[PDB]
Amino acid sequence: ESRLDRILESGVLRVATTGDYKPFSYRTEEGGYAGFDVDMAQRLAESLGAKLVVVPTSWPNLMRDFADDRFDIAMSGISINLERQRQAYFSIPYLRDGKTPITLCSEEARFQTLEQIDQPGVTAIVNPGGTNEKFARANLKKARILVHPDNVTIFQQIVDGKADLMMTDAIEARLQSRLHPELCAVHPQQPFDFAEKAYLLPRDEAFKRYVDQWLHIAEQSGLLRQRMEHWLEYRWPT
Amino acid sequence: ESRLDRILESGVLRVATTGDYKPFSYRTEEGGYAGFDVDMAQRLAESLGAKLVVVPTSWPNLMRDFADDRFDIAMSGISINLERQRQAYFSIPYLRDGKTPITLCSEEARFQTLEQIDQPGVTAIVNPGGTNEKFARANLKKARILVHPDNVTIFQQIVDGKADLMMTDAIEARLQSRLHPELCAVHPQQPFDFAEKAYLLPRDEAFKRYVDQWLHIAEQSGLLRQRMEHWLEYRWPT
Amino acid sequence: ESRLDRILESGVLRVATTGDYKPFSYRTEEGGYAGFDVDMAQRLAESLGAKLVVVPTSWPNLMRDFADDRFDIAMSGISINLERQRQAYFSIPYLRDGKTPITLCSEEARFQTLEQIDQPGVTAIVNPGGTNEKFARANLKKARILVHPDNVTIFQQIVDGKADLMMTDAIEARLQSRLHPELCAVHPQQPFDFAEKAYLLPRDEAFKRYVDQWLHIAEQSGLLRQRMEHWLEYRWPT
Repeated sequence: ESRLDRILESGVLRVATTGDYKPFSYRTEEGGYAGFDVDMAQRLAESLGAKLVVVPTSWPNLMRDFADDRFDIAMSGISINLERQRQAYFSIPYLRDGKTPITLCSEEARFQTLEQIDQPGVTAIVNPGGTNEKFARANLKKARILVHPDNVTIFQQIVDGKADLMMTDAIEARLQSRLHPELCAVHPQQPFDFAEKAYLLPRDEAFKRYVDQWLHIAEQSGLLRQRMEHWLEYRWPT
Repeated sequence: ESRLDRILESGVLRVATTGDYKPFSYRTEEGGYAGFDVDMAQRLAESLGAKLVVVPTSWPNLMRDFADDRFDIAMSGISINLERQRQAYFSIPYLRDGKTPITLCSEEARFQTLEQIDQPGVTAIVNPGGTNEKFARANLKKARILVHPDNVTIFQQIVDGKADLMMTDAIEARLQSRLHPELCAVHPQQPFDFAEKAYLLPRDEAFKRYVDQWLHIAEQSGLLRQRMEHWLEYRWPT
Repeated sequence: ESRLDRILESGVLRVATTGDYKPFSYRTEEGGYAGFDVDMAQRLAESLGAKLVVVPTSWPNLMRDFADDRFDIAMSGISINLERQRQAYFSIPYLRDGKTPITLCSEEARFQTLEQIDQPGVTAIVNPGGTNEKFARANLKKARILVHPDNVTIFQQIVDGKADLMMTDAIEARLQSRLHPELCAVHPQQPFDFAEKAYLLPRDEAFKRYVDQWLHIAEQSGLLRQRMEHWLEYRWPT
């Protein structure tokens, strides 16, 4: 009665992914998938003699989808947080990060501190339902919060002047500062908070143990560092 | 069927504490509580949307109280040891330490090594029922062992000459060398053994996972280092 | 319903060991046992107030013996791998290592890389049923693979010219380069892969927790580093 045994008997691993967060997970117009976490899902599946079955989900529906048992694991640039820990498990962490501003490079100097960001005529854009929204709501008393449903296009909103900044994971701020030359990542090396990425798991001890063992070896063998570099350098569209 | 779910449905977290071990836990004459671990309990409770309910316990009764399910977690400068691990779980560790002497500063040079401590006319004082007593009994063949029930006043016994030394956690030896100017901590940086402080938990996987996740973030965010400093500098009475 | 409780009620710990892998586990002609992991088993048993009961097993039968519940733990220079993780748990790791060549010192320079090893007239010897065999089969397309059932005598096969090399854990390559002066360990410091040694455990959470707690203290107290040195320097026969 571990889903580790179910997966091993099945030969199927159901991996949920949002498809909306480069460099971790991106759903093409074709209807396939790329990125570091999709790449890693194929690896986890293989290690189990299993076929990778990609289950679409979204930031707003992640925990509903989780509660409903639509998937065995979620692999999608997911931050660890305690709200999520209330219901699910996380794997050991594969990345350390934190929220930081991305804004027009000209504006950069305005938005160094949350003191400067949280002001009556400032508009911070966020995608709904995840840690970006949570951070914005927890920390902005005075700035307006513009909820934009499509995270793939959220950075174009900043370019197009529809909002002054977004606070998002610094890895996403660094990459999008490359995909949209107008945008700058603000002190990505000194984020406003601490958070880790990990894989979202059922409350299942044996399956967490297997996943963590697989991830620890991927990490210590350097295979993890190398696939991330590959996906950071990859030719993402905009 | 995790007590994580019970606590979340309840809105109550029952935290056991001894109230007798500054800087971790101190029960006032009023009948309230202070210290690093009480401070941390409030934090754990909050993170869970729960009310902190402080359950009194003592070193002699800790494991009896634990077996009886009087509390959800114990947070009280508790050392990890295998005897305790027989019945309970521990969280990940928040402090590394070890047993070391505290004695009259004049006597300091007599009591550097266990060779010197363990002698026919030496009296080592300990509080009963915990790792201090266990260490003393495990390691003294020749010194007398004076069991003093009130750990709040045990250091005054050394000042008052009722015993020659105590071997206790070096963090408690450093602080009490400050609260009682007559006492010196002996090589606190080189303890006689290795031990960690952690929180005492039921055999409940999901609740340990939540607690460890919360503690790891408290630690990596530096919030842990900062509350300890605050409680080390606090104006404890004697 | 943890085997931690069964062992504590019993006063018995059943430890499986192969007896065929110095410096971890060696079964004498008398029919007793030596090595680092046997030494550690006595320690684990003691910590539990239990008697050590040594259960013989072998690389080919390890997982069959495990599935049949012939033992509570296996302690025998066992590598972590995911195949094994499918069915069992591992403790936290006590050693980091990797596969590397051991060959006649004269030949050393031929067998630096797997490019050089995997050639039509090369014969790599392995013992059956474990990670050495798995590695050899996974990585040799062109070299022949000679399966030798007795790991105690496998290194003498290289001395006797019956095979050109073995790829085995670098700790075993370093020690056998000492026991058989004709053999050299090839870049033991740069193995061909990454692997850890750990103890093989039932899917039992409370018992893993106890074991890991015991091992973490053995490690952090330096007791682990010191017993390994002792068994590396020990006067093994050949």
